[PDB]
Amino acid sequence: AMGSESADLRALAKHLYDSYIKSFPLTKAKARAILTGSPFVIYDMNSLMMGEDKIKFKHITKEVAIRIFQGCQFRSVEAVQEITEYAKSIPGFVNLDLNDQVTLLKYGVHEIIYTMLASLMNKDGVLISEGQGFMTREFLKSLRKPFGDFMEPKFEFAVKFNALELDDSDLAIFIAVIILSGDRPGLLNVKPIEDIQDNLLQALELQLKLNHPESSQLFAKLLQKMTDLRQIVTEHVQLLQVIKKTETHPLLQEIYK
Amino acid sequence: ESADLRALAKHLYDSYIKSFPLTKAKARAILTGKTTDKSPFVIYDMNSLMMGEDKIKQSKEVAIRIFQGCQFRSVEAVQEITEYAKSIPGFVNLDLNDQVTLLKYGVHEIIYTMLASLMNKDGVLISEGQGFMTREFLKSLRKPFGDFMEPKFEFAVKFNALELDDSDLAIFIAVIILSGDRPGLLNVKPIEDIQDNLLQALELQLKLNHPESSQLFAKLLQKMTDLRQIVTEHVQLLQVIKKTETDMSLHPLLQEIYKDLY
Ligand SMILES: CCc1ccc(CCOc2ccc(C[C@@H]3SC(=O)NC3=O)cc2)nc1
Repeated sequence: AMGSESADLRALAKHLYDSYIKSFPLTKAKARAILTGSPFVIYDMNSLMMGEDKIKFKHITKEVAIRIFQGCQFRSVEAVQEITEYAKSIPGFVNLDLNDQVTLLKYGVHEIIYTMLASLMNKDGVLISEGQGFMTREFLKSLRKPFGDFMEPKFEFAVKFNALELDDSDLAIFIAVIILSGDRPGLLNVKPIEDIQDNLLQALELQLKLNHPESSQLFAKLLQKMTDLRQIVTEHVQLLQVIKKTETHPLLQEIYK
Repeated sequence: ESADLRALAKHLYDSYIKSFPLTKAKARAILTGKTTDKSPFVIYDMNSLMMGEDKIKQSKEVAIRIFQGCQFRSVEAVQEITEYAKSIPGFVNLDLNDQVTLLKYGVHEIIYTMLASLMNKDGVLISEGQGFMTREFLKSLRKPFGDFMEPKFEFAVKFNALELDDSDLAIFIAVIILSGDRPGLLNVKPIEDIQDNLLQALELQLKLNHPESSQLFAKLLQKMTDLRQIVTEHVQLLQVIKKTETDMSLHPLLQEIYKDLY
């Protein structure tokens, strides 16, 4: 029995890494290799126009700021399905009450999207179209109000988050901790979700201790980032309030809400 | 790959349960009175219709009010079906125009597939299982509405004879959505490749769940011919209705679906 707890936690961590690799083809490791230095760079309106020829976008059915926002929504819809697939491989998740599964995902996917978005970001821009393109932070910032300000807070979060230097094996456990959050509103069976999250937290803590021995209290630091993810999501939900009440297919509208 | 196809089948069943509150299993339980709950209210004539509208809980003429009730149920189903479609692996990665086309052309085929789950040869469950409207009452409605539901009943009787359950239907409805022959599709092969995988998953599901049912896979695919004819004939009936009725306020969602459809 000596060492068996450790071994079980490392086995869970490896299981989550392996499934994360299957659910998310464009890993942080691959993204960082692209970002450090080939993708087509969109750095202004003109290069965005030629970018449309070099890259086949799937969301084009208008004004440039609106098309970019719709492109981001298309990608987020794809990410919801990748995250839902990944969640099925979190031990315990599929055996939960079906309604609680839906609830956990409804509230979890946005926090996860912005966590994983940081893997594709550096301080100067973001990979798009599976690494085929790179859009500068400055170009996004330049878009007309209120679209100039919709990606900037995500960049702010990502620069700080990426300074933790987490890798894919760390993130796989962290995103599972996020999904198994017992405090989402409307959950029927809270105790089993907390039990699963307890074991995931143990696994995350041991993973960070072994992978980042030089990083004092990285576990605590990473848990604290949950306050900023929740801030980012809340703030982002408010901005989606504006866009639907100041800006402007019926099936298309259905696909997304 | 066997385990991949079983994992696909289980994923679709789960998302089907998440997306469709009134399953065939529940519809069947109500139809045969097997669990708790009080029997549904039976509407078999004009007097029982009048009272059913009082107990079960805005045109004035009866045939139009029933037709509009069917339209409202359809809008609801479209919302459930589109929610389901997003869960089909690969669907949301398609060109967005093709996503819209697949839903435009698939949604009624699925509506009539799942309508069969609420039908027997004598009538159809309505209002979330709180009512049961008889087939003979529906056939009594004035022209051209006495012919509205009858072809759907003819389909349901033949389709229900296949004895599918919800786990079978979840894969079947995904096969319907991922049809590469819809008019106006831009990227056909990505859709066909997905449907190919769904067809492999459906074939294995039928062989495991229905080992004694010879050629059930083929017989189920043959019902796709019958579903297409129900939809195209329903569009025909809509053209007759346009000529026989005064204003028909059609829900805008149905307006877009029907726009330039057959
Ligand atoms: C209380 C009136 C009533 C309530 C629901 C049903 C059962 C539903 O049968 C249906 C029949 C047709 C549809 C398709 C509807 S009707 C139409 O023109 N377009 C549609 O999408 C959808 C459901 N029967 C009678």
